[PDB]
Amino acid sequence: IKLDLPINFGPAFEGESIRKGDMYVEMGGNRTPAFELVRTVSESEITDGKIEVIGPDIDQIPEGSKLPLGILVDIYGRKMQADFEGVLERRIHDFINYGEGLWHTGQRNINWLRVSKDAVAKGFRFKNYGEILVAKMKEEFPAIVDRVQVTIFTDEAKVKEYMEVAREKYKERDDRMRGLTDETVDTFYSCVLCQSFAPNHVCIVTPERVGLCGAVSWLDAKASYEINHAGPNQPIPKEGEIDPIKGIWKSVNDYLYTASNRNLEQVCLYTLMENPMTSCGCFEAIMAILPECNGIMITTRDHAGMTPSGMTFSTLAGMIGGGTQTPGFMGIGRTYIVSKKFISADGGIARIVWMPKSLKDFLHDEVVRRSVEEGLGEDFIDKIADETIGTTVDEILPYLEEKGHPALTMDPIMRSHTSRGH
Ligand code: SF4
Ligand SMILES: [S]
Ligand SMILES: [Zn+2]
Repeated sequence: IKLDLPINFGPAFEGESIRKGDMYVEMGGNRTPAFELVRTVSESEITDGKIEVIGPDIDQIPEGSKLPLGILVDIYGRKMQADFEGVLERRIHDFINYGEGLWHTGQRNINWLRVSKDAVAKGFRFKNYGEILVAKMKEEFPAIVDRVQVTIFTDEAKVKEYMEVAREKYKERDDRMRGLTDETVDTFYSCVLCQSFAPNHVCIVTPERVGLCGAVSWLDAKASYEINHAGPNQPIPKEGEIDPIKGIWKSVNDYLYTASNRNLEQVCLYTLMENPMTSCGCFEAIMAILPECNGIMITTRDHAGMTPSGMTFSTLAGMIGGGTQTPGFMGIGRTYIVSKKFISADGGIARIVWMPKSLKDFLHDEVVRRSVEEGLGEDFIDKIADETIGTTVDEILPYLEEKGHPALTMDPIMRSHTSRGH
């Protein structure tokens, strides 16, 4: 339908970024609680086109301030399913990034948004989030979406409340993923949704490796392909298995070559050290090699602090970004860290020597579960250094020594390291 924003809106603005100095509001990114959700609802419980804002609006908050956020998108459609919810929810990301002076990254309840001083000057107000979502949902998913309603929560209480509604739907999606492993499926999925940001980037999504945005599970990719054969996701048959440990299939290599416009020739699903997966612009975390540690550090998009690699998330994002292949450096989704297949060819989670404490917190129970499953002890999470120990190799290494971090005494990871050239 019709969309009449006071701000430009379209593909050309998607890659915009908004510096703190230009920011009018910010919500999410661990600065305030924030979530987004897409729900199948029945038709009698939905008003098509209705957008409400519950809580303070853009003109009722100091400039440069923070706000908690709940984006709730109720969909009704004759053909609509629960299985599809994760597919539409992903699109909230570019839908918003199309608006000039609107910025969004992350997923679920670690999403992050900013609105620019200019967008506000021009007229933007929270209602417009709703208008964009209503228009675009309808436009992109014609066969699936008959009716759309949007609620934008900015009241502290209501976000806390609807967070639970979301948490519940989230857990429910993850349950569908429980049974499925890489060995026990015969199809993987390619994703190219982000080639607007990196023209040659392709994600290869398997049941044990979520998309680097952490918002496209194997099931999501599958659902997407069923929703639209000409869509951003394609099926890749597992065939021509070259290396079971590294994770190289002749057929994955084949579809990767085509999808990356003859740019990438091989990818290894289970290693960081040779033909690793490339990155677009929305990865949640970056893994970087730490040669002196015989290990790997991780830092996250929303973590501003120094890291023992000597650079911050941004500076790291700088090198690994753009669909180029970078041995020793990889962009990943948060929950990948706790996959069984997490860099399994390099010794798995045992290699992680440093992480932001927030990440540890977010993944706590899984880390502990996986720890036990590889005989690293339940106390393994506490042997991984974080910023409260130090940000430099000089600080963290004696800690690793003292705590007896397993990485220190494994095989030289650096021998694993195949250059990208020749
Ligand atoms: S990060 Fe990867 S899986 Fe997620 S939307 Fe992008 S290309 Fe797809
Ligand atoms: S991206
Ligand atoms: Zn992306």
